[PDB]
Amino acid sequence: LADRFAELERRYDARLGVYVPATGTTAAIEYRADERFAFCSTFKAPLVAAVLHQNPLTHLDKLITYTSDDIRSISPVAQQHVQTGMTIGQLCDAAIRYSDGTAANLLLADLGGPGGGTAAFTGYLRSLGDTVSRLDAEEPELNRDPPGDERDTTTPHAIALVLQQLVLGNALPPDKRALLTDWMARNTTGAKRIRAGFPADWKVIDKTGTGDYGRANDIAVVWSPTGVPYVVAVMSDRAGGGYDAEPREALLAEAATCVAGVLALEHHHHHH
Repeated sequence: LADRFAELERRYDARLGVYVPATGTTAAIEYRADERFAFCSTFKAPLVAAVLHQNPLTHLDKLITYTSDDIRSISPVAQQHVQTGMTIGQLCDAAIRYSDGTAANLLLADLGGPGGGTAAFTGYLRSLGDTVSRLDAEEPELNRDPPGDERDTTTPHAIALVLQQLVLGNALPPDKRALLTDWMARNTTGAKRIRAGFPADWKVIDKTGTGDYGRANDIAVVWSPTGVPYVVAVMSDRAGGGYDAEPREALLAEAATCVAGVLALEHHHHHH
């Protein structure tokens, strides 16, 4: 499997990171799993969890008003609601399902105040036991750090273990967990990434990220046809093409297909 991942790297002129936690019946899949990769938009999923965790559900109804001046990144939903505002719930929906950058920046401000949202988001991760990941900038600046800069980075290992706690563990109470899970289930931006690697009878929920230097990520929770869950983090960059290097979604689809092939393949022994 490491040889297969390395061939993907060669063919796409890319660096690839993959983590699938071990289960009671499957070994971990790890490739560059402790190397740092930029979060890009993948942070927006645990950001929603942070806001959910810290507030009653009634906080979802709170209307947030903002201006055209706050729209400094790709914001499909915030541009449509600029004049009338968005509720915290609508911001969470957008941040996940449309990867809305303004929605994310507003959620950061909700969590930590104008100056404090990136620290506060980082602190949510620390509260989950993740000492590795860090967020230093808001959208769109967090997509732009050079290769090797530790700012705005996670690892496939760290982000998968965070997503595992949020969706499969007890980091969130059930009603809040269900909101997070449904927003990720109904994500619109991930058809060509992890989802493309799994058979249609597997449930996939995900959150993508894309950035400069050819960055393309996807983090997912999947469930087998009988409800057995796994977590899948795939991260990539193409730093050799420079700042405007083309991301390659098909690299993530291929890495996910490799993963799915292993997870779905059973091993009944023959009679002898």
